[PDB]
Amino acid sequence: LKIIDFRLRPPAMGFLNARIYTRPDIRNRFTRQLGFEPAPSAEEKSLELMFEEMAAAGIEQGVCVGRNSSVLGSVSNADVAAVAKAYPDKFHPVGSIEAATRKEAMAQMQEILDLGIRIVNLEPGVWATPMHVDDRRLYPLYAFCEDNGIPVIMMTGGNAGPDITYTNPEHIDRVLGDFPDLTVVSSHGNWPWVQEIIHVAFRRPNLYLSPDMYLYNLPGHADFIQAANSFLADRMLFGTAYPMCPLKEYTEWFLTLPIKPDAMEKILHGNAERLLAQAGR
Amino acid sequence: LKIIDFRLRPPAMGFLNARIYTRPDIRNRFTRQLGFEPAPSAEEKSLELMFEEMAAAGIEQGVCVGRNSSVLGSVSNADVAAVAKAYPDKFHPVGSIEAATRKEAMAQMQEILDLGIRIVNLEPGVWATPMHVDDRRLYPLYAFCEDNGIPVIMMTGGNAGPDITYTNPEHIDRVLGDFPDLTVVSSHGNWPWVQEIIHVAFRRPNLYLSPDMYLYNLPGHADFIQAANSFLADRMLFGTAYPMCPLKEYTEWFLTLPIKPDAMEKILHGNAERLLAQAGR
Amino acid sequence: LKIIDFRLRPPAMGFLNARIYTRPDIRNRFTRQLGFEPAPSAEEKSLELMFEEMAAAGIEQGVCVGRNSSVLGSVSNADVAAVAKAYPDKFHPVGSIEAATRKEAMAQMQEILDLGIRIVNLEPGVWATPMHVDDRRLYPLYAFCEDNGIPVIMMTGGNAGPDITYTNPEHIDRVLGDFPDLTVVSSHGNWPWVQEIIHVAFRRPNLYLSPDMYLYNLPGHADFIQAANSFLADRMLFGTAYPMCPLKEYTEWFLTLPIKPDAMEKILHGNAERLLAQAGR
Repeated sequence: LKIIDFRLRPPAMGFLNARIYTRPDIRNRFTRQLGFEPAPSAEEKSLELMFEEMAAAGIEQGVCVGRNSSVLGSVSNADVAAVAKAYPDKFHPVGSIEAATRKEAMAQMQEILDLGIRIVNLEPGVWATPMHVDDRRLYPLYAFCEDNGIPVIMMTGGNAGPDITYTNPEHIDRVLGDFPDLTVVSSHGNWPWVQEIIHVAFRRPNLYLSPDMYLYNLPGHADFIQAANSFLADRMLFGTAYPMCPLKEYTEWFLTLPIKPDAMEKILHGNAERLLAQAGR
Repeated sequence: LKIIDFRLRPPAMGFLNARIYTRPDIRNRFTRQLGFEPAPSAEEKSLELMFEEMAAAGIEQGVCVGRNSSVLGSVSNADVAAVAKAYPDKFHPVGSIEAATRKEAMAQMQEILDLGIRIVNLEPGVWATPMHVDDRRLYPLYAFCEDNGIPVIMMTGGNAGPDITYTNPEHIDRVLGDFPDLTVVSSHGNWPWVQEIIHVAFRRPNLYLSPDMYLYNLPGHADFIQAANSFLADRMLFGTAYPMCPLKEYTEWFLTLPIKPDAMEKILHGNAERLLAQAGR
Repeated sequence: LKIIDFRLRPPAMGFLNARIYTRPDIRNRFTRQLGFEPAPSAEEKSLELMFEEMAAAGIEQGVCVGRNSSVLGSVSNADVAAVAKAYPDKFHPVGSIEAATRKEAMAQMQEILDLGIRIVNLEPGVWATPMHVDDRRLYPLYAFCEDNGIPVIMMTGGNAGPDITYTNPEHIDRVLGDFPDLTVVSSHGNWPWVQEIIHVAFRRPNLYLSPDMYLYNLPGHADFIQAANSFLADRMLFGTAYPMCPLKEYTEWFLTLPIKPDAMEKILHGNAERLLAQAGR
């Protein structure tokens, strides 16, 4: 069974400078509140061990999302691209845009493209100056992405901003209605507003959902499964959010879920492959 | 079992002019995404066939809900009155309004009254000028309907407006708070905000819920059924939203639902008969 | 096995003046609508009968939340204090604040503490001038409470204000994020926004939930129980909202809920004991 993890941050090179690795104290309370044990690979910061766990889980590849902050938290687009160039058979790079002016944003897009990266990630709720995903300032970016067939990963669930308004489902819904041909992946699946986001995905045929860590024993779990077994078969994406969840435990739990066999295949790898193939252009 | 369907738009007269019938390609996509096959009578645009399916489903009467929408189609109130008077044993007419100003709204309300029609439907999120149901401009209309004991159907679930803010339960809650003696039916049951609408109904004793098609295999199903088995027994309405759902298949599915038998009877006919009594004044 | 009821308004003293006892007919709609019969001690307003029902239910103590409303009636802080000192093995007093001005609040907080009360309750949605719990004007109050280790109870669930925006989880989520070491108990558990408030409790470690009456056969019931059995075992508080619910029927139902024993004892008494220890300093 082929598995592609849509949120997987390796303990490798520039990623060891991220908060998920420099502050394991914070990451571990989160992993533990979810009901899991910290992966040994993440505890030890061992890429070697991570590869072993990937293998034992059945995960062939990963989608590596950074943070292009330029601050201490950062893992630059250059560094995500170095990781992918070092294990090209294992990690797909995603470029993140983190920008004050629209000129900076397009200078960063220029660099992302030149690095051979083709999927962009936006997390505007965690920027130095936070904004909502439907902020007027982000609209030139979406127009560019839509006109160029570029898929956009946007953080609209979990701790997507300084407070819960940053996951309110009105913000992504505005964006999808105003860019009806733009491919959007909501990372964390817009959790916890699951009732609402199922309706959004129902209405907005371009929206993919990746609940990741938040599918595990939390509100909305039933709703996601129910939708995966109907209209959302082709628009849901397996993901662990590793290192937040351990690879082996999470994947082997996901594999027992009451999802119909052809939808399982799409959620595990087919939907991702389709996304990646669209990006490649 | 007597059964009154609270949302039916038969393939007759003006109703054939609405996008529900003029774009069956769009409608049938929605019907199949929900998990149904299109009604043959709707495919054929045939009243004969519609009556036969109604009889085969065990549905005695239908509430013919007007629509006036500059995008979605317009069916005149004169036609809604004419369909009902041609089949007075089968059909209860509901008039609709599309207005940009309060006087435009009151003139249309008066036309509707003059035609013999005693209930009004409002779908302001799909008007020429889209508005929230708690728009200031609707308030003098609500005061009139409250003062005269006129029940009001309002669309505040599903695709009620350009984006998901037009289903946010804050809008219908304000109305009920400002017009505490007004009978309101929420068409589509304010879906997807299903945890919240049950609270609105708990608090506001004159709110009725008719989730219709959005009951089927979607989030909130369990919440609706639980309330139906409790305080909402008196205030939920069976409706199919035909031609979005086939009469026969929807009704048979509905009749297998775990809803206590005394509640099932009120929901299938008792609750609507009390509403139609009230509109009888 | 010891039960501490986190919300119990006994039929004595000043409490006899609240709208929960002066309007039995409103109360009783909420009670029967939930599915209970009114407690015989509430009907008669007999304290001695309440003590009988309390012991029959197994409840050892109750937290007496005073109301300082012009919308829901009044029991002054002196009265709450008098109930507790007349029944010191049975009642824990909670002080409430209703004020326009910062200086008015600070003087009420001074009297609360002079009366020997160590917990404060805030229900600003029901003041003569309703405000949200994150209104700028409450921030000085929260700052004092956080610096002084005083636990704050705030009503952010149920009929918390004029309309459902007064329970939107964005409001308590701001207060918890701006006062990360303030102990907050959400009375009514911010129902109906149960998917949302679970994420909020997940994210904000100082939040305690007390859904009380709203845990009964209503949406979010399973979201609450699921979190009680995991990360919220230490942060959930049993309570009946007596006289809104009968003590014996509610407690018997509650005791049979699928909650593991170590989590069950915390929710029944251990968490409330910890809060009371905190308030005792």
